[PDB]
Amino acid sequence: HMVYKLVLIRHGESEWNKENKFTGWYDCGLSETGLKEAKEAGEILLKEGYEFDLCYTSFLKRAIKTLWIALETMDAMYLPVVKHWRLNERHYGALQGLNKTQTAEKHGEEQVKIWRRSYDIPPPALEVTDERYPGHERKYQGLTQEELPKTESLKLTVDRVLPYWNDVIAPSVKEGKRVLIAAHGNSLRALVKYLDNISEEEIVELNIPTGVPLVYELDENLKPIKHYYLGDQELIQQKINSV
Amino acid sequence: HHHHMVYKLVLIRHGESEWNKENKFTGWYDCGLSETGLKEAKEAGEILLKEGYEFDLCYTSFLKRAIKTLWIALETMDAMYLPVVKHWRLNERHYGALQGLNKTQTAEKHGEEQVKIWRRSYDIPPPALEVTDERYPGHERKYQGLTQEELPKTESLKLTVDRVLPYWNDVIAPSVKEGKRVLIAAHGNSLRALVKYLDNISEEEIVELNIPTGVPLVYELDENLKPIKHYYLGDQELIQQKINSV
Ligand SMILES: [Cl-]
Repeated sequence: HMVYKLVLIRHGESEWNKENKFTGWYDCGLSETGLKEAKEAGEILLKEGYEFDLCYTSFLKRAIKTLWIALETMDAMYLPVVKHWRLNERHYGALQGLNKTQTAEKHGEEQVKIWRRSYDIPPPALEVTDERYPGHERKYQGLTQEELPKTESLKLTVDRVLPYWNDVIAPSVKEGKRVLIAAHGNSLRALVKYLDNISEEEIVELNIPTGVPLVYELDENLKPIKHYYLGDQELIQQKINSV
Repeated sequence: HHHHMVYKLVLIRHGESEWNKENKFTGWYDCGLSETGLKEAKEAGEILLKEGYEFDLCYTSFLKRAIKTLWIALETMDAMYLPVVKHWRLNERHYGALQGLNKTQTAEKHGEEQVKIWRRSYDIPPPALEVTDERYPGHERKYQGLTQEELPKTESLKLTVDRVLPYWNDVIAPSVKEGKRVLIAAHGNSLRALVKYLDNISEEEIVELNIPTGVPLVYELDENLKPIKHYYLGDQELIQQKINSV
């Protein structure tokens, strides 16, 4: 029986996180803390003997830079990297760019909480003529109108991520390539919801810590055997339990 | 008669490396960029933005001084999402048993004249590594896909050309002909090999060609990938200053 190891990294604090703005597909960079966390994740992987053959990341520079920093730290900069929009963060619709506190003062704390934490209720949608509509970005020129999001719930993020796992990433894993994925909270949640068959009720409660390698050991059918976080388990638990 | 095409290919030689600063032969030794090399990569990105260049596909080597140059350029250009292909056939010329040795030390070991022959010849390679030497690339995980014939113990410019051009013909040239706007971030001798082929440059001429670091080099290629013209981007007087003082 085969065992494959898959490693996931959620990027750390972004510039817009620090500024208390909804981000979604807005393409902001990492903050100094996010940059520090990317290097920390690389150092942990190097200390623990992790070696990779192939890396995946999103089209968003906060995840791409996380991967590049990790690879530089691991002296693995020559490795093949595949970037794809299907690993993007959940799209935040017409909330993108807005201050979270002002948005809650305007529309109500509970309504914003629903937009943030519901499985299936999306934030308000963009119109295609909005400056923020992804169809205006050259990076999304290849997307059909059905693929370009105006807003996403976690449910819709799952529907977008899982085809990429099934058609592209999983075959690479089955080939024996040791894969590292650097991506985002909701797209990594989508992946682990599929792998561990997590209920809608449980997945909305799952908080993947930032800057912490998450390792899945998968059997010959890519069914999980076990998973674990790398690092100081006391510090990891604190990262998990903070919101 | 046939339909005219104009393809644009952009080449960037990486800037100063840490071992450049230390006056060491580098070759396939995988050293990083110096602070000046880091700055040059940003400057190249800025000029490409200023001059209106956008890209669809990037190639670089397995050596981090070139990869880092590409990554800095892409960050500067807000093009970090673009597909990147890295391949050892774009590596710098291998300098054999001189790698890591200081240039002044090497003049001691071998004499000024023999060193200049190895530096400036077309097909006289420097002393070769033994496979038991820690510097032999077979020891590196990154090269485990190479055959024994592919692992270099030393290279002349000729052997570098022999290694680069199959990659151009088999991989990069088809991408260019598909219409993908290609950016190549690489090294002095691997970019010499490409331009030797594109412009049909003699051995005598190609050894005198000094591509300036951090300066985008644009080739306009027609529908058959024959060059129409080429030019550097930036302040031409400053570029000539850099070329002249080298
Ligand atoms: Cl890359």
